[PDB]
Amino acid sequence: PNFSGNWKIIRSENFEELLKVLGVNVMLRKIAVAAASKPAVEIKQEGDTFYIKTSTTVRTTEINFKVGEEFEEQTVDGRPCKSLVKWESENKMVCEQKLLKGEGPKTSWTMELTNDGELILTMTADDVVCTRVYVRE
Repeated sequence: PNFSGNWKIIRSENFEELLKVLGVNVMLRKIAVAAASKPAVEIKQEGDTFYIKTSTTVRTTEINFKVGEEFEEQTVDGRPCKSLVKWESENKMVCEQKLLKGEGPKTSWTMELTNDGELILTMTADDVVCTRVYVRE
């Protein structure tokens, strides 16, 4: 199971709602969801080592990690957090994250490939799930 390649989103569910669970700048959502409606994921995998760039218009973030080694990043609302990636199976990984300094809803993100060659990326902030589906472009 190799996740590397250029991915294009073809499906998306419960995203603006997930945002409310965090209480994001309501008004910007239209403008932001308009850019975030087309987030292009670029992945480079080399064993347990991953390079993931998530770009949209006006925004570009990159993360680098190795399965099992903690690293810091940011929650969907911009809060810094320490994260740890574990393998569920050979094609599904799960990231558990915890806020560095502060308090808020418990978050995480899973990532998996299907036999069909689709990248399913879900994000669950507490009990609210947000699913995005990608396809190798």
